[PDB]
Amino acid sequence: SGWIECITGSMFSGKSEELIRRLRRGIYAKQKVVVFKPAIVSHNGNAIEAINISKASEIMTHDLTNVDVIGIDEVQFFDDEIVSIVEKLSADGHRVIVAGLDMDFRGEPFEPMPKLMAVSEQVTKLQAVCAVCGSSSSRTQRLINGKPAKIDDPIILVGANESYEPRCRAHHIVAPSDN
Amino acid sequence: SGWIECITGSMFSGKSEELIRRLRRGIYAKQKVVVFKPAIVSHNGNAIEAINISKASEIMTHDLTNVDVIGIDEVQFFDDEIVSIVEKLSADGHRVIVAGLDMDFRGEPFEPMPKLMAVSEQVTKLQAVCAVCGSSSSRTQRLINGKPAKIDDPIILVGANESYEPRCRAHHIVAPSDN
Amino acid sequence: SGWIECITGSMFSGKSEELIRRLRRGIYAKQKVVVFKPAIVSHNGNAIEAINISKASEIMTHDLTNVDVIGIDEVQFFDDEIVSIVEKLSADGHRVIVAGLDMDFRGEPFEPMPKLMAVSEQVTKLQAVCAVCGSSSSRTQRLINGKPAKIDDPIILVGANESYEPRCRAHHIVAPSDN
Amino acid sequence: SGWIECITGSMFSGKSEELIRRLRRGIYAKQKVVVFKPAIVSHNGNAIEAINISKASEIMTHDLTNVDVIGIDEVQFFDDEIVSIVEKLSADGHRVIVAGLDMDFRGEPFEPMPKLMAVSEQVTKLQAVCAVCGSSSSRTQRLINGKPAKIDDPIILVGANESYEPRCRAHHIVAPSDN
Ligand SMILES: [Cl-]
Ligand SMILES: [Cl-]
Ligand SMILES: [Cl-]
Ligand SMILES: [Cl-]
Ligand SMILES: [Cl-]
Ligand SMILES: [Cl-]
Ligand SMILES: [Cl-]
Ligand SMILES: [Cl-]
Ligand SMILES: [Zn+2]
Ligand SMILES: [Zn+2]
Ligand SMILES: [Zn+2]
Ligand SMILES: [Zn+2]
Repeated sequence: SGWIECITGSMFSGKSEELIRRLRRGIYAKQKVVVFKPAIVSHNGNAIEAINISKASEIMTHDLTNVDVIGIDEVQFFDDEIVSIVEKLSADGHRVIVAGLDMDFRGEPFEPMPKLMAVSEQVTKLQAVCAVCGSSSSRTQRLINGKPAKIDDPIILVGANESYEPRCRAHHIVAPSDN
Repeated sequence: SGWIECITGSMFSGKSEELIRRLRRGIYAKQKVVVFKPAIVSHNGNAIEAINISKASEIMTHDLTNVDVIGIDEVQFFDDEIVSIVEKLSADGHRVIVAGLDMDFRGEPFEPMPKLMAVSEQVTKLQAVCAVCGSSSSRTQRLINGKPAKIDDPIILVGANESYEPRCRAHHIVAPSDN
Repeated sequence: SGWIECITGSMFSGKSEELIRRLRRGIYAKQKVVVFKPAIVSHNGNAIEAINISKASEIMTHDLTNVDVIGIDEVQFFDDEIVSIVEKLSADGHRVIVAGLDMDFRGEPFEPMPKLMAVSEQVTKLQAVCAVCGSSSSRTQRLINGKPAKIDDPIILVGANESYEPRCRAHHIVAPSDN
Repeated sequence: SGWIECITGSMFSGKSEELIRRLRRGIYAKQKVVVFKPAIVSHNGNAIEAINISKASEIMTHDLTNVDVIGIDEVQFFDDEIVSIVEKLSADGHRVIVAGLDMDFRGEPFEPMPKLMAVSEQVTKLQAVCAVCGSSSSRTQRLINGKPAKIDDPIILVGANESYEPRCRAHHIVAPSDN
């Protein structure tokens, strides 16, 4: 009765809008729907309940016994703990829809999406349009000073000129570490 | 260089939201994007130009020489004429995205989506959630007086109690003609 | 309980192999499966029954009361009659899988695939690889004397040097009529 | 120029047949194609070169400079080492198609498919048909003595009555460990 759907892809691939589109179908069928998003839409009075959380554990603190469809956006902000949470919810008969990043800016697998992709019934990898060539993009390009971020530049970075854009694998560049 | 993408499915399957999601990817790649819709969204100053039209012929009256991506929503409101228009635009190097109904309320193929599906590079049939059983829906149920519309009830209907909801083929009912 | 799945695309896109792959899943689940193909695979003793036919009408002459899954390959060799046949079979609780051409060599919609795409629950447009550039192909290129067939060359053609290959829309060429 | 396509799903979902179908499209476009499979199809004289291997490292020992398309079947028989091998081949301009199991019989993510799904441009999760209910399956059911394998039963098992069949999550059962 319950299953998991996984939506992934780079930044700017429309993951969040796709998650919302599928939750909206829940509303037209008069189902109860909620979405969880990291802390740090209605039709005929029935509405998507949105819920900000700091930790994946907060999900089970909510009463979900009457909820048909559970969304979870930006899953890369959580741990592999969210994997067992999502399996349990799907075994308790919920439709569960998770969205988040497949890779980080370096092109490295972004926990916990690998495992979610492996255990989910459905997987949809969305692609954006490369800011360079206009072909299908697959990667998130991080720029620091109009230049390709380095493999070892940290994610917390104070006062830096920082931008993100989608790129194809060919146009994606991770600059080498310094020494 | 140009191609066609077709988005179809019943009412309430999210066709319009999916068309917008794909056009938004155009904006993040700094492409120029427009959408046409029947008469009767920005990021960094670059915006989807929306354009209401009465007739498919109006499309060619617009200057489209710098437009990367052309959307066309609710194509069932137009004729098979839109087929050659969309082939020409795709041959002139545009990415073209059409959305509309696959079938009418009777379950009959809704012109001009059949031909567009046949000539398009990509086809995506979206499914909603059946208002009866909660399975994947495929059809638009028309109700008149809380009852299934008849195969021959007209679409223009004055003063009637009229509703639409998505249903699976099993729960979709077209009532017989009277005599 | 019954539905339709449509598999389409150009020649050489693997439609026939995809139809067989999906019918084989029927066998591993111990379902009874048949495939119809135009006239003019087992596992643990349970086998796909293959059936050659001249006319779509022959389908209803077969006893199908115990058949879970009905395949129909090369549907372009049949008429729009096959549309109501496939709707009836799906309404009688069968899973029905149709494969055939979306367009002919001219790029024109190939009856009866448009209507089938419109009324089917699922649609899968397969793409081959362009014999010229190696990108995703969408069209069937007909060659006569190492040259692009003409829009009006007939399909019955005696003694001619005739070849077919998949191409992208850009590399697909229909030569003009003579006068 | 190069990319990765990932084909996954349970046993009996047709992963191997889908991998072959996509490699065959390479042949019709006159591309050179090879497939690697664990040790322990032609058209107009141009043929898929099949190659049995014990170790993922053997792949780089082969001369691949003229190969357009590289297949790799049953990737669960290899290590995460195959991840960097597949990224390198895709960065050297090859189309790479990997197939293998998403989960093991226990429902646990099957290395190295998680990471491959995360770094691949395309992901296709195929589904079989549940041997119990006939709905879409997602899991591989292991049976020992007509009974559900236990979470801790090993995979090497001498003289046991052992069968596998695809099941939906609901009908999939992992029996508890003994003590
Ligand atoms: Cl990132
Ligand atoms: Cl999607
Ligand atoms: Cl309608
Ligand atoms: Cl989509
Ligand atoms: Cl043809
Ligand atoms: Cl497919
Ligand atoms: Cl296994
Ligand atoms: Cl596929
Ligand atoms: Zn690019
Ligand atoms: Zn229903
Ligand atoms: Zn081409
Ligand atoms: Zn089942």
